Amino acid sequence: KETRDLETLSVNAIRFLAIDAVEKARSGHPGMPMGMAPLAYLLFREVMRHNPLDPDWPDRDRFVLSAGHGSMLLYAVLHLTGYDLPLEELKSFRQWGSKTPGHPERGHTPGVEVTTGPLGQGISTAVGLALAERKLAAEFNRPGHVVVDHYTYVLASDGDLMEGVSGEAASLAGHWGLSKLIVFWDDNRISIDGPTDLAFTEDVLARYRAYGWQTLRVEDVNDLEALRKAIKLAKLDERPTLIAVRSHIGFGSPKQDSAKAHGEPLGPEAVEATRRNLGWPYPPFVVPEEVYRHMDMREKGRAWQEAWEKALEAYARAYPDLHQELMRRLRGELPPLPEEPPSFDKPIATRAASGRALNLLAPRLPELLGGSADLTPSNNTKAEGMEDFSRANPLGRYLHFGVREHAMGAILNGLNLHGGYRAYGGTFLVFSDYMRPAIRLAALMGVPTVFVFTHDSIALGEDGPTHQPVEHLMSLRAMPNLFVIRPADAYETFYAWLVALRRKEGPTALVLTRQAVPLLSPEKARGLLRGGYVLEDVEEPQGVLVATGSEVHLALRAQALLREKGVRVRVVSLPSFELFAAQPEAYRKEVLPPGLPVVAVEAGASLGWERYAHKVVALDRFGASAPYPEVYERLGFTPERVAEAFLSLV
Amino acid sequence: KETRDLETLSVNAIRFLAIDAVEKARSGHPGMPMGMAPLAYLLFREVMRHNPLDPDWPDRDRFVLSAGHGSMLLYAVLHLTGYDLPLEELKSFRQWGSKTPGHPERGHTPGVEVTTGPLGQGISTAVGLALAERKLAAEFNRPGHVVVDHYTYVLASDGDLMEGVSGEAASLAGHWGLSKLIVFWDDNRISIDGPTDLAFTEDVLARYRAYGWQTLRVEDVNDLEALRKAIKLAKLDERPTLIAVRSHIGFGSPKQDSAKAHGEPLGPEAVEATRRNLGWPYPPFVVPEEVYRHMDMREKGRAWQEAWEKALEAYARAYPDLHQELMRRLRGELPPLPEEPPSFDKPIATRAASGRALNLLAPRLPELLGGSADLTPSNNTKAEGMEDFSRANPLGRYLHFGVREHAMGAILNGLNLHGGYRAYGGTFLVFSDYMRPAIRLAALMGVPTVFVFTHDSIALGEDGPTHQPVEHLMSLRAMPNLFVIRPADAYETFYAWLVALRRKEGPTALVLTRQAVPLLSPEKARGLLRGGYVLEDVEEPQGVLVATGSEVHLALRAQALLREKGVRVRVVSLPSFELFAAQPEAYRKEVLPPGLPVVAVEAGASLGWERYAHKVVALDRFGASAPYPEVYERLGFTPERVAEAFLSLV
Ligand SMILES: Cc1ncc(C[n+]2csc(CCOP(=O)(O)OP(=O)(O)O)c2C)c(N)n1
Ligand SMILES: Cc1ncc(C[n+]2csc(CCOP(=O)(O)OP(=O)(O)O)c2C)c(N)n1
Ligand SMILES: O=C[C@H](O)[C@H](O)COP(=O)(O)O
Ligand SMILES: O=C[C@H](O)[C@H](O)COP(=O)(O)O
Ligand SMILES: [Ca+2]
Ligand SMILES: [Ca+2]
Repeated sequence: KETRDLETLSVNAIRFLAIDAVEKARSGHPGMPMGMAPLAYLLFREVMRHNPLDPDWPDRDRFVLSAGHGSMLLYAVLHLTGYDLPLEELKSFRQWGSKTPGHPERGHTPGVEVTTGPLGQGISTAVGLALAERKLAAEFNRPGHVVVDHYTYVLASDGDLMEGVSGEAASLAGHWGLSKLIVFWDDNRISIDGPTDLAFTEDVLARYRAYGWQTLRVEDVNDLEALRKAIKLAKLDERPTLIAVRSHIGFGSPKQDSAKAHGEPLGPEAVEATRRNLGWPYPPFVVPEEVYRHMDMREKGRAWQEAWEKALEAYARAYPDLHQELMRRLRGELPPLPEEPPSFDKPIATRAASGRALNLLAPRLPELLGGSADLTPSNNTKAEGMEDFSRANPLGRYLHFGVREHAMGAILNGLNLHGGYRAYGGTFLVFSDYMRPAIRLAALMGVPTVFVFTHDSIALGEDGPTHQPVEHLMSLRAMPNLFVIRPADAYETFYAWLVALRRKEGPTALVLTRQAVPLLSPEKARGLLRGGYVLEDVEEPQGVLVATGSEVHLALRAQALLREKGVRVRVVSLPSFELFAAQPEAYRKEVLPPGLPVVAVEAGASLGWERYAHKVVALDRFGASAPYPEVYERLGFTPERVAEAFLSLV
Repeated sequence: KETRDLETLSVNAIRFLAIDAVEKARSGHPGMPMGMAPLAYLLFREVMRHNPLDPDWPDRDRFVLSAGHGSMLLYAVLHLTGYDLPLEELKSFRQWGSKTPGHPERGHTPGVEVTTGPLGQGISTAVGLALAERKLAAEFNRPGHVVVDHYTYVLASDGDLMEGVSGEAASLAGHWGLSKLIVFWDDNRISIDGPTDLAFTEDVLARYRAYGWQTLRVEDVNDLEALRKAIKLAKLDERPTLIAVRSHIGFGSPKQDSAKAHGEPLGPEAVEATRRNLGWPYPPFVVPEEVYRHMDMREKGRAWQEAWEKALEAYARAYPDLHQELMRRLRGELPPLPEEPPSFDKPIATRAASGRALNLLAPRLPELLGGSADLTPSNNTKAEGMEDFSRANPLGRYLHFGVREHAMGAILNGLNLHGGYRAYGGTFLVFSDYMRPAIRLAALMGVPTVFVFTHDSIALGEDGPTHQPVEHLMSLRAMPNLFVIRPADAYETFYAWLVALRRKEGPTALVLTRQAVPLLSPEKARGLLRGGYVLEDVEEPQGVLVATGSEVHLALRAQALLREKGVRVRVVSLPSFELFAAQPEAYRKEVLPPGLPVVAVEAGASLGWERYAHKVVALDRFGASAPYPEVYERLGFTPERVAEAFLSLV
């Protein structure tokens, strides 16, 4: 009972830090932290190997709070176990510049593994964390040298399990046999609209059995013994595990078992009452020294990390090439990259050119993982050399995501968050729409996921409007911290991949054609590193045709038609708005000199082009089911129309 | 043995019309139509009640080809049953201007119910088709008077069942008990990447049994007797049913059971071999007259619809007032609406004002269905007077979608496609990312779904950057056939609802604040009907501040601040770019006079604003976890910054 009272005292410390931080914020989510405090205690005190002195210890267990809104459950337990998150920060919950924002932000807060809040993201991203551990183990572990051994734990809510992304990621996690992925579902029967049976009465655990997961239940979150056994059962199981954990939202309070406990402060009366009923004499933010001493993990984590650093030293003597590769990949250091593009002798789609860049890049990047959402032949994403990942071939660097763009987004982000890997995945640009939240989350975390988007335009032909992008380019360019690179040709494509791989600040979208487009010169194309450049200049420019991707070739043809009539325009290739806007003002004015009229050409939405052009040849309607180039021409992409657009400015 | 031969011969007409249409186009998807010919035969010939002569018959059975790549399956059987789809349109498969586009397009081919091609969308929209049939049947059917009674049939591929959206919608269909939804799954063990066990080994029917669906297998699609059984088992059952129908892709060709049969024409060799292995003598696009007269459905069609018209006259006699409302609703005629907004006395959030407009609007609109993806308390989407739809209360006008924004999108599209309902659903603007493909699909189809989006900016405060939109406005505005209306205040908000309810051509997104903003003059706010308008003019203006939603109030504060320094600017309110652009040039140039410098203010990305302003006060970064107004102010939305930006032009 001194063990039980210290457990109870410690669990309540978690409960009241959350209650009071929400109370003093007058904003946040107290209900779920109150019910799940016992699971937070058990993971951070007993189950997880982690180190509060070094959150980036590569061999730590990873905890993902997919149920983001319960941020204070995570802040309380980080604080209590000795992570560098002072009490003053928990008193600054949801305040400007605090390390305790409303939802967990990876990079903002020590020990936060994934930016959560958008439901389905945490639990889906966690599939990549665990795929990354499995594969890295397969690559590096040897007899008597186990340098990769950690689990991926997740706390998810009713919301997480309703989002279709979580089901897609569960299908793949089970298909892949990720034995070391352990998800806790807070089964507390309450959602924002009230009781879950308003909207959610499926047999959740039967669904997860069908995906090939183990399911377990724990009838009371407060029964630590029942949590301990379930966890041991999950680790013995070769399958990913879903542990349904029954809890009371607002546990211990007069808002217990109510949706009123979910998303607003308890109120002074209800905080007081919770204190009565849980036997908590301590005032706001005060926790006794007993609990600090019991919860301190600074020493157990020094011991754990030190034990791992020492196994690395034995690894480094027994296998020094393997050791230098792991250390290089864990630090995210790229090896030297080719300076010379592949050799192209004829017209080729930028998809096929992208395939050729990957044939050159993959054999020198064992970290580079690739895949597609069931478009491998159409996307050119399986490099020469790569084999399929499966349970039977855990060394395969090529991922068959199936028709699951969103969870592919989430799993790429997780593969890229883990350490050891750089991951890219493919689909048609139109189907970026199915993964938007995973794209935004990568830009928010600053995770450099590479999203490959082929079939960039109406030029794709007969598949027609449901497949032909229009708004997509401008919709992705408006997103903060996403480079959007639309190479004009096979050569630009090679430089686009160098830009993507070297860019670590956030994601890159590479935008590629289905149809064949001519070659530029490799020396001219290199200009892509500046995001925009003068491709074909002239004596005393009367104007500029500015263009992206396939439309640069339209522009060059319009340059000729105009030159024949004594009008002289230069052609600028703007493969990336973002990399161009990062250039010195002096370089941007050399390229697009003020006072010169400019026409933009791009087979997408006009909205945005006025930033650079006076007139745009663009597409502000949906496409059509017809062959290329007919579809392209009849929808107004001819060199005659670009020419006429330029003549209307002079 | 000679009905067995008319079946085989009809089934093969479907097969060969598809094969030859793909082979002549030299583009498209022959495999699935080959495998699934038998089911298309059975549905159009025997099972479905439909009228080739009136595809708009309100009480027809609805068929949704979710696996829209198999378009030649639908085009073949529509032709053979005497829909207005000539042999010449089959010969123009995927050619410019044809009635046979690569993927099925609602409103472009007689008898096509839903624009499909983006996998997940068909099977998901079908839940809205069924919910509409079920609700309208409950609202209008009377003892002796069955005026609503049809089934919603769906054909879905592997791809449809891997997409998270199809899971969300199956969860909701099972929860609602949509007895008359029947889904056939082409369980053909092939996908584009190769065998389905590359990425898809879940027990699909166990998952659907966990959603509370009935599941059935047909071991062979050619066994029409098996198919007849399954479909009768489905209709007897009160659950939605999924019928796994095993088929060989490329049935009868040397490309049978190969991914090579999926998405390319067979070629001559395999076309020629396939006529042999199935013994099909008739040359390309020749069907024997024996098959046209067997399959001709006009007679049976006319009789089914005459029966229903008779039941309607009987209904008009027995229930005059109900009949009048039903006819008005099926035709999508609006009844008269209030022309003056609710009365407002205090600063209020446009989410709350939206709530107050719906309290006013809904009692006059029995066709109006409301809902939220588990944010009913935060979206103000439950009108006073609405009750929860459930299996037990089918007359409820309010839909709890749970955390299923994507499936909500699809289901609102289904509701609004079916006839008799106008359906809207709410979530936070940031979560439009989860439902994008269904927003896009509304815009492609011209289906006037109304998407309610609250928490439109960093102004929402503490919930932080994962909840705060940035890119979303311009990302939506870029999409063709989408009105994006960001009303400035309580009064603008009422006129936005009028615009959205009166817009029939396509979807509308209403964008609302969490935080309260002041009231404008009721009579001024009427300007919203023109997209943009002068809110506060001045004498001989030296410039314009143009703004949308909340930032209108920021622009008036900056107007006043500029007057204090002897600088006069006019404030324009641009609640909708698309309604402004639709105004005559002369009105546009009245509102924004050429030559006058223009500073724009919007708490979202800059990209696009160059279309109207010379400077923009915008947000081109993610948000922060902090309270309003502080978070709004420190991220640069103050009257001092807007004024500063104007004076940097003057
Ligand atoms: C994708 C997404 N859609 C909507 C929301 C808005 N939202 C915040 S919390 C929540 C539901 C939370 O309910 P549950 O997951 O059961 O939480 P608990 O009862 O465990 O506190 C919703 C709809 C969100 N965070 N993410
Ligand atoms: C959302 C979405 N992602 C990707 C595609 C591209 N695509 C077309 S069909 C298909 C999958 C083909 O497999 P399945 O759906 O089982 O079709 P079948 O082999 O039966 O023809 C893919 C990836 C799509 N149409 N929609
Ligand atoms: O839609 C699915 C098809 O497999 C895909 O569209 C094939 O197209 P491709 O010839 O453009 O690779
Ligand atoms: O948990 C969910 C959100 O924090 C909540 O819905 C926001 O509530 P509000 O309506 O006060 O913005
Ligand atoms: Ca819950
Ligand atoms: Ca298939």
